[PDB]
Amino acid sequence: RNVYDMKIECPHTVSFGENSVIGYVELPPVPLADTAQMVPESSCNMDNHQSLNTITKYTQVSWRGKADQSQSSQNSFETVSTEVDLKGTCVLKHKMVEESYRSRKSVTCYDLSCNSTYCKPTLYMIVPIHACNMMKSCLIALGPYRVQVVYERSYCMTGVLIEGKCFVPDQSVVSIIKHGIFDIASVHIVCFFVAVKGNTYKIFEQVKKSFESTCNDTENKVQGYYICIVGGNSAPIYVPTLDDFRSMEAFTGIFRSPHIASYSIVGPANAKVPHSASSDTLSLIAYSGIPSYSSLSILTSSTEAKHVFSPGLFPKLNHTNCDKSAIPLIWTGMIDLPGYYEF
Ligand SMILES: *[C@@H]1O[C@H](CO)[C@@H](O[C@@H]2O[C@H](CO)[C@@H](O)[C@H](O)[C@H]2NC(C)=O)[C@H](O)[C@H]1NC(C)=O
Ligand SMILES: *[C@@H]1O[C@H](CO)[C@@H](O[C@@H]2O[C@H](CO)[C@@H](O)[C@H](O)[C@H]2NC(C)=O)[C@H](O)[C@H]1NC(C)=O
Repeated sequence: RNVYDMKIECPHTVSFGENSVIGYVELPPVPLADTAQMVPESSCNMDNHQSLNTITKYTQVSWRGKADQSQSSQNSFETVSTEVDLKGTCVLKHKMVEESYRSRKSVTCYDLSCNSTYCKPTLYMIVPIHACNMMKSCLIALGPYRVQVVYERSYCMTGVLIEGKCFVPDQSVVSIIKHGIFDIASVHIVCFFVAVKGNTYKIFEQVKKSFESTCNDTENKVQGYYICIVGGNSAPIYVPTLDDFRSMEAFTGIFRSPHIASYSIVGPANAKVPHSASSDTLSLIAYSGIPSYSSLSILTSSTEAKHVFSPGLFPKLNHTNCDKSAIPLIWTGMIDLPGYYEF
């Protein structure tokens, strides 16, 4: 009946009110044409001011969408770039997550993974921990879908459920213990790029230092930082944060691992981002098959963020060359953390 579930797992105890719980749900594909009207409509806050139903201007990059009979030849494919307004995608404003801890309002938004004709939205809710004591369930409409959100009492008292076990990651590295009593586990993390200019937000200076990649003109590159939640329940992590062990494992994860096969690679493609650029500013790879990985990224070589939506293409997310690259808007992965299992 086009009804899907989203679970908010409220822990029994957390240390700080500045702590977000993450819910998400991957939804079935919709026609690409329908994305232009998609916007989450949530009953989850008492005041129905849904701050992220703001417009972000994207450059939508597309290719023919159909491969010829010459798979072996790797002629590139011409792209079309169009300016489009998308509402409700996970473009977090600077300080929005922090402000939620005081307003107690949750943030609702979606990622898109698309081939040339269909898009799978992944709906996220970022819930400030104090709202677990105010809410039991609510409803989000997105396109044809109705998502019933449920605030559940978690299985774990305080940690992260990892294979039926409750792992509690250490919060800090105040004391280094040479022969410790502890475990290491691989914990899921989600990171969102927050676009904001300033002299501390020159993330590509840190990309240059950490990965000895080839980036001249690091002064012309996108400015901002990633904000991440670990284990679906944590205080936010700001990435990069030098002299912070977990920020730096996520930083490595974002820039080294942004990702029978369900898709097939068709050929290279280059695009103008934004539509009016005098030459191509982004490299991509056209693919065919099931929508695979996020279609949302941010252009590397513009200090003011140029958001890119590239249905049916993989943007170049590899920063060896830096020119004509992009970064992920939403990155998901695993990082290893020390901690211990509850018992
Ligand atoms: C980013 O692209 C570079 C360039 O192809 C990749 O670096 C190559 O990696 C292979 C092994 O995977 C080496 O044999 C080459 O010598 C490398 N080329 C260089 C350093 O110029 C790199 O693997 C890509 N990054 C990711 C994460 O896949
Ligand atoms: C683009 O992606 C869509 C969505 O995955 C593909 O359409 C689905 O194809 C699967 C498997 O072939 C079918 O089981 C579904 O019925 C299709 N979904 C819909 C909504 O029709 C489609 O094949 C992809 N297009 C190309 C050219 O690969």
